[PDB]
Amino acid sequence: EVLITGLRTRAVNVPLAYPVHTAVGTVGTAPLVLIDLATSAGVVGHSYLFAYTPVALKSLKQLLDDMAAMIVNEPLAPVSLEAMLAKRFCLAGYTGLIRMAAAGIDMAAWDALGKVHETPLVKLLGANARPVQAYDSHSLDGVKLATERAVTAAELGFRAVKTKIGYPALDQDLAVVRSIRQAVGDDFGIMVDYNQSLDVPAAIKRSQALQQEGVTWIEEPTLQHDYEGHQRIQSKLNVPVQMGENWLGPEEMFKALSIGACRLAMPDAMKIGGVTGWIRASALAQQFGIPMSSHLFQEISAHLLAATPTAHWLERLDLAGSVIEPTLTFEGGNAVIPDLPGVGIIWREKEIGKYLV
Amino acid sequence: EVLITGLRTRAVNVPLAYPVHTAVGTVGTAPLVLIDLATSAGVVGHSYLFAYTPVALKSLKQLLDDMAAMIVNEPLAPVSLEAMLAKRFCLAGYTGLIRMAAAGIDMAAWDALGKVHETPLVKLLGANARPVQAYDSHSLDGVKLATERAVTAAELGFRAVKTKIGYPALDQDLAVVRSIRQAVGDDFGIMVDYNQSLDVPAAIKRSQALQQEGVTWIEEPTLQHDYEGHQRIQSKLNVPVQMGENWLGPEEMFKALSIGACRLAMPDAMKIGGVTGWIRASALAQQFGIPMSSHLFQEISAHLLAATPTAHWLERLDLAGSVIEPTLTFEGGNAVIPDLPGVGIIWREKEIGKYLV
Amino acid sequence: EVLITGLRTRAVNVPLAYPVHTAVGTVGTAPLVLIDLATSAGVVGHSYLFAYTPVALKSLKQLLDDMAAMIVNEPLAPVSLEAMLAKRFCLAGYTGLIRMAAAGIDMAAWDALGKVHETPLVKLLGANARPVQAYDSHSLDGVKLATERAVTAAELGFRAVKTKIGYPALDQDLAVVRSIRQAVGDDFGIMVDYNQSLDVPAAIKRSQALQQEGVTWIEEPTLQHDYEGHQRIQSKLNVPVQMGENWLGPEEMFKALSIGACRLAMPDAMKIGGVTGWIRASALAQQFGIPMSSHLFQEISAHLLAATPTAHWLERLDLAGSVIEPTLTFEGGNAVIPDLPGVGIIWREKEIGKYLV
Amino acid sequence: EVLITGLRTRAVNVPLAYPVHTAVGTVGTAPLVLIDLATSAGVVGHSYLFAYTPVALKSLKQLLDDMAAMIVNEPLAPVSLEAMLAKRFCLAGYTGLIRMAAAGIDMAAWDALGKVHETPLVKLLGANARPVQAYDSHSLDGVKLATERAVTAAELGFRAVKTKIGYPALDQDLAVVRSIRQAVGDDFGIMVDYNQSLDVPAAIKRSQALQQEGVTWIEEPTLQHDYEGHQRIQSKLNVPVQMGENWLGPEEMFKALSIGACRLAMPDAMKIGGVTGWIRASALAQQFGIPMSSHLFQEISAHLLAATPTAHWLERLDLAGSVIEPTLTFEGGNAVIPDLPGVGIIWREKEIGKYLV
Amino acid sequence: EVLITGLRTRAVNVPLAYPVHTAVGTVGTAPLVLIDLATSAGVVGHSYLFAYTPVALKSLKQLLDDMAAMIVNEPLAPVSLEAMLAKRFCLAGYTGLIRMAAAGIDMAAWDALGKVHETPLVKLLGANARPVQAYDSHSLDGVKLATERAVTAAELGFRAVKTKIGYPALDQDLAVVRSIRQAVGDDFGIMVDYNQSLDVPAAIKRSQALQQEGVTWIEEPTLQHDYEGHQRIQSKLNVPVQMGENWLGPEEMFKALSIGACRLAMPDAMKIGGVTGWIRASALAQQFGIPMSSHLFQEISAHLLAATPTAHWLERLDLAGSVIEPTLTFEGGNAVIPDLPGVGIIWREKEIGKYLV
Ligand SMILES: O=C(NO)c1ccccc1
Ligand SMILES: O=C(NO)c1ccccc1
Ligand SMILES: O=C(NO)c1ccccc1
Ligand SMILES: O=C(NO)c1ccccc1
Ligand SMILES: O=C(NO)c1ccccc1
Ligand SMILES: [Mg+2]
Ligand SMILES: [Mg+2]
Ligand SMILES: [Mg+2]
Ligand SMILES: [Mg+2]
Ligand SMILES: [Mg+2]
Repeated sequence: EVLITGLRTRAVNVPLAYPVHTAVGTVGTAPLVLIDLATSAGVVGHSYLFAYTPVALKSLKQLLDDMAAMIVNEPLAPVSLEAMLAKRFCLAGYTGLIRMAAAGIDMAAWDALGKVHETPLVKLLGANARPVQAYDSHSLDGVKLATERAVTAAELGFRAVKTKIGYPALDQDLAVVRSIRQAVGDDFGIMVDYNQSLDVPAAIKRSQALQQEGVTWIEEPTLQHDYEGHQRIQSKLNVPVQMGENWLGPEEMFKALSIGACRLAMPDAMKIGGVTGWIRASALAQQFGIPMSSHLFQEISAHLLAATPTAHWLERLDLAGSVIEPTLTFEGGNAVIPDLPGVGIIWREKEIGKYLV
Repeated sequence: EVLITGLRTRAVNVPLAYPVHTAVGTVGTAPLVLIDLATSAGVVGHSYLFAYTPVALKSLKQLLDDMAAMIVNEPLAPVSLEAMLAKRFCLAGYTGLIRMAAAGIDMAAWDALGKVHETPLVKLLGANARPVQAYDSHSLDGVKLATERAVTAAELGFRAVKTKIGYPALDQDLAVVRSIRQAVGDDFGIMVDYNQSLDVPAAIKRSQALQQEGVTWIEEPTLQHDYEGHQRIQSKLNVPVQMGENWLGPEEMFKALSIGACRLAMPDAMKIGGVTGWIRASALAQQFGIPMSSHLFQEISAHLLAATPTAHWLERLDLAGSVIEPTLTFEGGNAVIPDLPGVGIIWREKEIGKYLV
Repeated sequence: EVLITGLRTRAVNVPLAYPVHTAVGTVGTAPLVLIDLATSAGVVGHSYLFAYTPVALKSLKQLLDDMAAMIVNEPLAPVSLEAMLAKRFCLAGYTGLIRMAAAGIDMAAWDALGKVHETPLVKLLGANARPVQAYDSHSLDGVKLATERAVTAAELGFRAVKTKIGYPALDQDLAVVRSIRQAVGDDFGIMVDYNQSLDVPAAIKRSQALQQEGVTWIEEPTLQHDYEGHQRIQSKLNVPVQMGENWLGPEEMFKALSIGACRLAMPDAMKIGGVTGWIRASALAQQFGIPMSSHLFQEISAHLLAATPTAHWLERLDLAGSVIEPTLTFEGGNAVIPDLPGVGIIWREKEIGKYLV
Repeated sequence: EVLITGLRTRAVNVPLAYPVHTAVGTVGTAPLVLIDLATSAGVVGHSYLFAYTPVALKSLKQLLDDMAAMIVNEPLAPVSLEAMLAKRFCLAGYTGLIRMAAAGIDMAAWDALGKVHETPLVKLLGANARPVQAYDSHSLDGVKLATERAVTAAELGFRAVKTKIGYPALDQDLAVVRSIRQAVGDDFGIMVDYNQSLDVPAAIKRSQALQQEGVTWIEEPTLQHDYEGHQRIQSKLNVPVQMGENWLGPEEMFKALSIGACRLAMPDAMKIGGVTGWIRASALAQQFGIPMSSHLFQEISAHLLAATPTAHWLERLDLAGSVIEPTLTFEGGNAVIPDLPGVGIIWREKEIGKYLV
Repeated sequence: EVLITGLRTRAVNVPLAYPVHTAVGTVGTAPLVLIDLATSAGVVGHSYLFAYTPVALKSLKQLLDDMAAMIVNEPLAPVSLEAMLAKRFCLAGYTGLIRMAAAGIDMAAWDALGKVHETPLVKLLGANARPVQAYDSHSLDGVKLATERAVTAAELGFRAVKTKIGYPALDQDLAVVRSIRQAVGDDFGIMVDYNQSLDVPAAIKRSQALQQEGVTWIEEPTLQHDYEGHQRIQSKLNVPVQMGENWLGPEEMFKALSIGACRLAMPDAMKIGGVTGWIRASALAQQFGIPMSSHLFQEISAHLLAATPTAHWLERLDLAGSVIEPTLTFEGGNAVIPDLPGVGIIWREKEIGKYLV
């Protein structure tokens, strides 16, 4: 009886203060699709998608725009909507860009639904808002910049940072991780991220050396889809293997966890299938005894983690900061959910115009 | 910021038109605990619990009343509340009557939360109301009465019935199913329930005979906790083994499904952990590819099934009809969710006095 | 040193004589992306992609056009090109539409490489052209039309047909298969395809009924990604379960085969990763002892099957006949590779204008 | 021919010298249900139940009182009695409070049966009394108190102590364990108990550090029901993982041991199902090669361990000391079974009146 | 339409500068069968076989000569040819010398096919030529010679060497490996090869000691066919176990990898089944997440590795240097594919006459 009455998308390419250097390439800007889901209640649901590379940006927007025809005039009922989209894309493949588009809709629909009820999303999911510990997420920065960003993060109150590694030499990975340790002291988390850049034996070798340095976790040591390879790496480690950002739907998470690919999980609110997929993922993580963190989408992830029984860390990487009001705050390194209906995303309408593609 | 302000319980032992005869004993009356959860928003959540035997009835109500102090002044946030209860009871054992009590609180809290937002529970969960196919659930009734109840159910538009079996002789099981089949015809579901009465070999022998007869499923053939035994029974059958009414929390369901105990599941809204446990349960049934039905608690299960990705059947067994307004209805054998906020449970306050224990 | 010098795409929505009705919806038209890969040797590679639904069509073409910059001036070396694309897209997700796009490029590059050496693709792969047995692939056509199409296919020399099933009732599935069987006789293959429409228990029940009827294989009985569910279905059957058209890359095929999901495979030349993915796929089917058929893309699949150690059937479903010269022919039900360099795809340039989206 | 002729229960709330602080909450008093089972032989069987929290105390007593109706007038035959109770509670769930109540009956019935035959329980089970090594069981006490209690225990002749850990920081766990080591010297056991307070990766991390300190075992590192999680923790340890106090019946122990959850077991005489369940548990522990200790109930556990083929340690935590005569003694840290019929429990009738609820 | 028109073989016994001493015997000379495959295109395909021992040399040549009857007049289509040979030797056993003979034909046929198209083999397989890192492969040389050869290899630009170990005492293995380390410095690979000489426990013991020295891999620690034994050794190592040179066909590799025998692979271009088998092996190595190196046959292996998705190292052991022109070069320790059609093998016709048997 509340119906979806419009979908508007905007492709933006937002320059970042700190380009996200990885072992497999640099993300120099954030290509985002900003989503507005109009309703017959008058409120408008907001979400966004991260396209990773500009190469995928216009394709993802086009996809969403063409998907509008299947959602406009449907009830604002995110779970029913997700089931209908799964069905419609049964043949084409309910994964990749199609799944990402469906998730952006889902996240906007839940924001709208929080607005219909005039309640923060976390409360609509039946949980209380609580502060959620966050790590400041850096990149493949080299010793000088990694040291400078680590000092800044510690001054801001964060109790952990993540760096991206996978330099040509292991000694280079170690050099950056040790330099960070000098900047932050011994009572402080250092997560490390390989971004899929190693083969299994190289990952076992580099990971055991990193484990001697006392890192908090080792994230995507090898090809994301290779769950058996992850398991093989994990079998040789005391430190936990972390993955999940590339799981497309909870069904991919289920396969990973069923064979013991990792001891931590971090679904991406977009890839996992939005709020609807995330809640399913949290049910899996709970049964499999897996502490569950977030990947990007800090705005919605602060809500989702508060509803997550095995909630672990929130990834602070502010991809949408240039176009979204800073209503999400950080007190003593913990993300604090703003007291606003739905997700608490408010567009910076003047700023958006600068970045339109 | 809606708070819980009070808890009231009432223990009743309600007469049933048809005593529930099973192979392991008769439930001749319904021992229920009726729960009222008061809130600072002025709305009152309702739910009830089934104690199975009057022997457990006063103990269950006493437990609930002693739990009142731990929930009064807590936010009305059923997910956070469930985590607090899991923690408070982790030494004593968060299972059995304690888990049942926590579930009754959970179902009242979600009823209340629905009332806070003036919305049916199904919509609060992000799904659309839809009619849910229901089977009319009977008992170990003997040939004559089973056949009558089946005809009557067919006349009312039900497309399936369940009968409870496990007579002293397999011939008797078969004579009951055959007489039902002759009276309802070939295009009609007949589910059967052994209520845990057989050892594994007897279950294989009886179940293979029933499979030759055409039954819709075979339910709890052996001891409920014996998941491996169920798996052994299932391995000898084409017809699906059904279970789940006895799973206490989604963690028991997870263990049963992890080893292939059954091809169908039917969690009990109370034993699975209320709405909170049910939603986690539905995530599991989806990943494991298990069609998921309900057990008892028809009033809330109509809502819950509507939000369940692998929704199968609703069990129609009206344990609480003597004390609850008939707002749930059946059209062509399908449960129709009432257009009322929360669950649509309204006490028949005139009738409750008759049955107070 | 042959280089890629340009990429051109054209999106078309081509009418089909017979809409492809499936249990999960109808593909009434063929949304295709037609690909031209220009090279510094003056030859032009051709391939096409199938978008399944017009909803994905513009997005897919936009993605391809945005990929033009990353392949222009790269050597015409399809294997090296595929590794570069896997790497460029490893963050975004080398699956779904992105993987499909990479595959379309791959098939054009191999077409081009064949033209560079003036040799049919099959011979470039180190194999001899041989006739490949083909089944005529039909749809959820109802009794009358299915029987007509089967007779017609028999008259044309096909030794098998595939019909799509999953009618509301199992009786309907059986009535269609029976009427086909009476009309084509005992010595004739009837494949059936459920198009992911059944849950596991329904698939076991329906499949065991069809097996009693004599069918050649049972295809995608359940959700395509549910490899474990397929394994459960297969374990209850003598008749082979068939799948693979939805595997995105040989890595998905590897996971499905590793757990015994099916006894037959049919990769889709586009989804499996083009010629490069197909060849890897054929290595896997060989080791796992899986007879391997094709899905769609009949023009290139005739070449690919000829080089496939466990080659089984070619699927005849002419999605692109309206825009591609009929150089592939059928003699006594067998696909005959044209004596032309590369794939033997020649555009009907007069007809393409009619269907441009 | 000897019959049960009465059941009397008394709820008591007994203040403890040393409140049992755990990582998941404090047990400040012992809420017990004292049980007297009258017989036609005139002797009265004595046992008690531990309710863990006062919240559960009145519910458990009520449950027992209502259960009296099923046991009065039954033969005093604990094994037959247990089978009847299992049956009666088949539907309600023979676990949790119901199972605990059944176990209290069973323990009283075996005490009575020892009295009928004028023989210590251990001799009735067909074993000789032998001294059984005991550890003095402490709590989450901090460095000052842990040190003081450790010194006292060593002076009393105990050769091991247990402390409860799970402080906010690992360095705090280590600090307490090391301080204890200073108080007791190097030839002395220090067991440690996490009381379910850690997730799997935190447990692996903390446990490997504790293992470097030379602790005797690591008890319930994670959620008690999560056997797979325990196994995962155990797989990374040389030190044994200890659990079992929360197994409700030998059927829960069987599941744990079947998947290698732990290398030690310690059933709780109440939760395991009393004497009847304990003897079954000991048969399992023997076959699985698991040294079996006791949890609480030191009075009866001294008998049961003497009949246990893989008997390991007795937990000395004197919960019922204020209301039971000190007939169980300790010589050189070994529990010495008193020469008294049955269990050797004699009520302190004057003391009981002070603690009645 | 291009046909095989002749096969000529020449048995040669070529003295080596450095006899290949192994723990199981010395290879003092290289017994090779040089192969020329004449075609109707006029070009002649070249390959060679390594017979290992002179004892096998004349038998292998005779075998090839008798096999000529099945290939002459067949199309030059290596994949079709391989399938025909597999069939013809179905009964006799398509393994050992027979398989090796088939592989020599296959390698010559692909060389010829590269020549027909006037293109380097690597380009015919659809890949670009790239430099491939090579290690200089030494033998069971003792400290003096191992040191001298290690210095030479480092001067030549190689970044790794392999030595063969399995001396009577472990201290001798360690002495040679440490002496090599002194000669090459710390930033340099030392692979070690046991040539099947140890039993599983001896291999675990020696391997853990070698692992402390920092060797790059441990190759064939035990009997080549004992995959389960390899797995057992691998289970106790962080350093990777390397094997594969003795896999006869990709079907043997598949079995090894299916049970986790090793974390690295190195097929032998001859034993694996030539180019046709190698491409299949590379598809397996990719799916199993196994970095794949080469064994001997450096001329063709430089091509094959460039087409190998998980390409690791090229083994530089120049067995055929005395009879093949040095068109393969090494720049900074990387093998550089010559710009010549096919494999780039050109006979030293004057040199061959000196070594004929
Ligand atoms: O792997 C990543 N994050 O954890 C990542 C990758 C690209 C951009 C931002 C983050
Ligand atoms: O097994 C049962 N139902 O499916 C059942 C048992 C007791 C009372 C009501 C129902
Ligand atoms: O399932 C299928 N084929 O086998 C199919 C589906 C859609 C269009 C064409 C074919
Ligand atoms: O975990 C425990 N003991 O080993 C425990 C818990 C509560 C009270 C007494 C003991
Ligand atoms: O094991 C070997 N190489 O890696 C080997 C064996 C004999 C001759 C040459 C090499
Ligand atoms: Mg990451
Ligand atoms: Mg039942
Ligand atoms: Mg199909
Ligand atoms: Mg304990
Ligand atoms: Mg070797």
